[PDB]
Amino acid sequence: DKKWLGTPIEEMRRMPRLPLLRPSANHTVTIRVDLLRAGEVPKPFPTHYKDLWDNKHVKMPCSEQNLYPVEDTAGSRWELIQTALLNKFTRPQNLKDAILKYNVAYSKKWDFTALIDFWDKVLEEAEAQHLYQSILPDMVKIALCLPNICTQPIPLLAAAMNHSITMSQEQIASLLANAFFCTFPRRNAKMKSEYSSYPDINFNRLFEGRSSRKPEKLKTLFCYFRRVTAAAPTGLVTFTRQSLEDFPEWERCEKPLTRLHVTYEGTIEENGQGMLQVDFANRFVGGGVTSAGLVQEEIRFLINPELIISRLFTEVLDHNECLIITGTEQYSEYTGYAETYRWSRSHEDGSERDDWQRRCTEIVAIDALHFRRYLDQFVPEKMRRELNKAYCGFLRPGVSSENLSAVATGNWGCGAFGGDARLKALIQILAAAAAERDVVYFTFGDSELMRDIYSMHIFLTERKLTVGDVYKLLLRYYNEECRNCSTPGPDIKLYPFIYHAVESC
Ligand SMILES: Cn1c(=O)c2cc(S(O)(O)NC3(C)CC3)ccc2n(Cc2ccccc2)c1=O
Repeated sequence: DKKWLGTPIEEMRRMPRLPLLRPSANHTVTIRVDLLRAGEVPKPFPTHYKDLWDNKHVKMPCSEQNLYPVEDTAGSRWELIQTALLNKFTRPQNLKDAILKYNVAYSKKWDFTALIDFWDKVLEEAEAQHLYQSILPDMVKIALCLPNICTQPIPLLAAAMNHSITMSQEQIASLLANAFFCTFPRRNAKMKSEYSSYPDINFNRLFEGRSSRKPEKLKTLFCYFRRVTAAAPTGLVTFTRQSLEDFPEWERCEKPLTRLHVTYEGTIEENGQGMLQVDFANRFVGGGVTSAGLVQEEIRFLINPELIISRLFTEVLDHNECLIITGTEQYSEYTGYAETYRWSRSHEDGSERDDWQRRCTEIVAIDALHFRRYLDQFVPEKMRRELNKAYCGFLRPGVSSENLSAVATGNWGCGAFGGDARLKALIQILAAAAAERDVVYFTFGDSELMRDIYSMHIFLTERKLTVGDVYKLLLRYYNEECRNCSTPGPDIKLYPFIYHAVESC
């Protein structure tokens, strides 16, 4: 009853040399490299706050251009924020009233039910006592410190750009304390066109309704804010936007298949340590992390909070793009999934740091397609799309095959998205092969799926079929079993078709 199949996970390339970290035309470094030292909290670069208020950068809450209308007169919104947050919250309403002081237009649109219910109905007296007395004051302190922490203008990783932003974990915490307190200007109204192609950053939507899940999301987030406020994080984090111009001619790809480890046990974060961990992403990175959504992406964004900050500068992902986040830390341990997600305990991430003091953790955000009808996923353009999506996230332009760790993946785009597990598994296997990387596949309790993926991989490997040879079989399946197939389910399935087409040849 073998719990895993293929190449042993111990033989799979696990990570971690690095070229000198320096700013460049396509790389933003917001800290002092010369002073970057292990165990030492990074010093921000520049020394004095530098402001930018343009269509190309983040509009900081502390900017001198961040103003609000007054009865005449244009007051400073950052002064309002300070005056608002420097009061003693001793009841949930105190915090609601503080957020709404500098967010007037939303005083009747923003619901604070989940925030009230967590403080008054979920938390115990002593727990709530630790909230209004210790965590929250300490959160306000790191938020208000923003001009001293984030001195350099942060660029927006806009669509088409191949750019990276290396910044300290301390800088990310000051930034996320501002998102909790809903301080980022020009990211609130659903009718603006300035940030409509960007995901929600301010945490307002986390405070609405009566979902049993929001207290759990809040417990997760407060565990993070408690950690970072208690002890300043010492490491760094890199956010790369990778856009590809030239994609492979799939039908004529001579590359063979790589190695595979396939299991119905384990997780991406635990068993995929030192591997390229795949995030089953939403085109707007992080999905509904700051609202109702609570699946694969949201859970990760909750357990690894420095992922939430990508939402501040990552423009909606177009088909040829992916987001690579390196150096994020895990602050929480969890139980369950979706409607049964529970915050377990505090986790102490024991990962090593690289020459750029980044935790040896690499995550790729790759968005899958949302199939309107189930048969649409076998349509050539749509299989070519997913293959280009995965290839992008897997490809490392300018890196040697031997120095690339395995891909830790699973059922990507399968739930409310409708993806065929068996097709997606082949697309990922073909993407990884084209980008010379082995595959570590988690089937999440599905024992059957694991046997099926293993068998297909072994069948293709032995009969020695190329990426082109396999891709041509997927084009045959659409033609023979989908092109004029009216019924919602085709007569014959994909893997039986693959065994048939090859054996009979
Ligand atoms: C669809 N689906 C997943 O995609 C899944 C993915 C992960 S993970 O990507 O390893 N880890 C996380 C959520 C990134 C941090 C962990 C649990 C998962 N589960 C729950 C489950 C696991 C085992 C048996 C029964 C249910 C699930 O249903």
